[PDB]
Amino acid sequence: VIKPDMKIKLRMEGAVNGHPFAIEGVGLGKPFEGKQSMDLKVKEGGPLPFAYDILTTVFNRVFAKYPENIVDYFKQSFPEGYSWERSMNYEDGGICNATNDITLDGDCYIYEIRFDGVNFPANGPVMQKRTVKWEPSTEKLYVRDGVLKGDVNTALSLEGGGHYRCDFKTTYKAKKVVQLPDYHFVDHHIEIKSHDKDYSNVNLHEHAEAHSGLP
Amino acid sequence: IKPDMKIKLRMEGAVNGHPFAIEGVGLGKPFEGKQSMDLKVKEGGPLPFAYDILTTVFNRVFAKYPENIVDYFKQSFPEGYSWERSMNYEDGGICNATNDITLDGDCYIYEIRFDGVNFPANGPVMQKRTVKWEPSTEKLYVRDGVLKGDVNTALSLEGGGHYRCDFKTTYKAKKVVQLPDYHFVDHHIEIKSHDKDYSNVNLHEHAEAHSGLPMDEL
Amino acid sequence: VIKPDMKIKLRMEGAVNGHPFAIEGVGLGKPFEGKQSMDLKVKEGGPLPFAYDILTTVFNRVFAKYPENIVDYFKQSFPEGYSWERSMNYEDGGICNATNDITLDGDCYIYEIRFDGVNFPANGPVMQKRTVKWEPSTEKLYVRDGVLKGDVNTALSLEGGGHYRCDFKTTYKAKKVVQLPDYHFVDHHIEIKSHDKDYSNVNLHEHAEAHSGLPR
Amino acid sequence: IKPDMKIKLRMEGAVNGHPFAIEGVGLGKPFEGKQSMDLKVKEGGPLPFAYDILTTVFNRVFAKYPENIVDYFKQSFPEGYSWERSMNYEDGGICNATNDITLDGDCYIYEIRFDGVNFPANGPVMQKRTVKWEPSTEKLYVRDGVLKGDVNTALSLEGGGHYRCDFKTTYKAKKVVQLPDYHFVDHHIEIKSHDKDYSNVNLHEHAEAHSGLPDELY
Repeated sequence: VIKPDMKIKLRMEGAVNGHPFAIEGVGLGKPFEGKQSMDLKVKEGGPLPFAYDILTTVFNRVFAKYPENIVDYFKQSFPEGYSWERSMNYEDGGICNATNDITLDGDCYIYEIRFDGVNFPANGPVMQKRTVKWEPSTEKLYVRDGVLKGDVNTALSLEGGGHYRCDFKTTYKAKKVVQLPDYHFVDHHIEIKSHDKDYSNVNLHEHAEAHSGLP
Repeated sequence: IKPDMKIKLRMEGAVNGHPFAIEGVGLGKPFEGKQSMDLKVKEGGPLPFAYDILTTVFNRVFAKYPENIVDYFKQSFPEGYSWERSMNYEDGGICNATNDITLDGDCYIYEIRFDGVNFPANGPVMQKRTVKWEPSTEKLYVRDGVLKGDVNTALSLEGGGHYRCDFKTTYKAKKVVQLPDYHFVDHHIEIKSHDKDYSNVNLHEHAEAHSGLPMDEL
Repeated sequence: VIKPDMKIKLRMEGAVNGHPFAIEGVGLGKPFEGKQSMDLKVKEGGPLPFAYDILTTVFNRVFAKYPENIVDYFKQSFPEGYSWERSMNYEDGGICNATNDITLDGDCYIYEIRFDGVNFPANGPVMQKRTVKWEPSTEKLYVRDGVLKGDVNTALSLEGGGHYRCDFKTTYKAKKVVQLPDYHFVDHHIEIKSHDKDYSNVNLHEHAEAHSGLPR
Repeated sequence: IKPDMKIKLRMEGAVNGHPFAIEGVGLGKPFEGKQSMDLKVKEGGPLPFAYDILTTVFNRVFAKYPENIVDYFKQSFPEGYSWERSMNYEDGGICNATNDITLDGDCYIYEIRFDGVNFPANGPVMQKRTVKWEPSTEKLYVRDGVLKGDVNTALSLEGGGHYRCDFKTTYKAKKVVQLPDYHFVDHHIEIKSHDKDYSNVNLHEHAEAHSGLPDELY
């Protein structure tokens, strides 16, 4: 069952350029509205020496507003839940691999997240912390070999005006057999609404809505 | 830029080293973001590859831009603009294309070059197993004083599933224009009729610019 | 600081498609001959559900024969040691990210390794365990922004015949300031010499030699 | 075939939309893996891009093959072979090229097409900041009954550092020939002389096949 008001609990363990860190979060969202927010706390490896923005899209497509005409792969997967894997290939060769194992306990989603980024150059916008925010995005979702894929090419706006491109490849895997959707889209907008100076505390929001594009 | 505009084009190209040429005439409504055209294979027919790889090469002036997004393309006329594009398919087939667009009265004139390589003999392009392009959402952003366009899209396949392609486009106005912020263009391109070997093709496209997840005030 | 005969001790912690595992190894090698061998034992997450081959090039370029005329970035970095990071981008979309922090204790190199692979399709050669061996390879090494890079586009041989390609991007980072080499190459040949049925025990060998390619 | 062979080619192409044409004549020793040629720009000069992006497009028959490795290329004659290639530079510039190689007496005849797109205005190609290709080691392997070649190589830059490029080549014999095992070809290509705007270029290449890490002193 998925209620109008759900909660979120997560732990991320990870590393960037070989340097370990760990983050925990608690939050709330409205799955039928495609909106969520959460408060994140760095527990290990702080102060983080890399742009926090590379982490935020790893911190659940159940928080997406799906219209009746499009099959909802994610709300179907519960109570058993689903997992996802993702590669995030930035244009300067930095690459982040991430996984999230999502379970449900009562009215609370539980995330077990792993995050590993390598080859971020010392003078690039990530290690120099010169990212501003992710732009809004439109993810493309499609079935391949019985599971759901999501591809998007998006970008971070940089301090000073420019953009830093990143290519997302996600595989979504329900833990139980669910009915699969047709090719469709998910519009996203993720935003850090508040943070302290070294990002030990972050309030993170996301809004997402599925659609089928131009008719 | 009038409410009703005409299109005239010629494409010269090659796929896997085998040359061909296509000419087209069409019409469209630039402010409604809609256009259609009839295309004729002039050389190299019958084409031995999936026609679909050509269709997104057969003009973002035909995109409905809201007042609230700066229109790079309508600004560039009468002088016009040019674009370059690489289309990177997931099985390694790669197509490079260019279009130099000028304006003659109410008619846009395209001079197009198209070169595709490394399409495997047993793949969906050389075996014409494509059905259509899905609708897409392109991302547009400024780099080095010109406009770029990236989109990861896909062709639907004859037996199910999809065949992915990554587009990288560079748009270059021929005169100085005002650059627009990061935005999107939704597309849907469709073959609306064709004869058996695709020597004749009726092609339509609909495109609308927008700024992503924000209208519903009723 | 670099003896003709050196030993190896390592622990790898990692995950493939979200399923964690851990492996430890002990070995020995001859840095000036560019040869090494090691025994690896599955400690957690066995029996491994993926092709063991994707791990082996993560199980140290100090074990490469460098001529006098090519600066040896790796033997220079000791006793302080060096670290490396790597992406391994397979042609079907599977991606493995790995890091190795290498230290030296007496005559023993100590590796702390992390390995994370995602998006390997269920019907692909990795999850179906259809790999035979890595082919011999030639890595290209060059300086960028004060550190050393290594790129190579190798392949794994498959059972029914054919090859499964992988693009390697490695960054090597000495822990101290060392002299930087010119553009050069390292030939590799890595081989699993013995293993038990589910690869809980693996004997792994590699041979490597640096060179500067066809002369000018 | 012969220990001494001649070469005559013509390349037609475009970079970032702008068209050009080059012709060349040369000679080489296929069993020694060495060749040289003189190239002349016939159209589109002075070339506004780094000449180096063209040179590896200007024939693996000029590679020294040991007896233990099957020679796909020397087998394909007199009928010849063709190849297609995509050259993917690290800043997004991409070049697609094809070469149809035939044999006329003792002269190889190349018909070459070259199309590069998305080279940024401030990058090393459009600013002519390349020095030379480094030596390389190509990996060759059979796929789909034809021969493939992959190599990740680099151009050295005029201010230091390197500019990377990933080559993907498909080699297609025109007749049925014997297929080789996975192997390598070492390359070293060099511009030995040129005039100021590269309308005239003397180009050399040396190439040798081998099987990777294998001097018994005799």
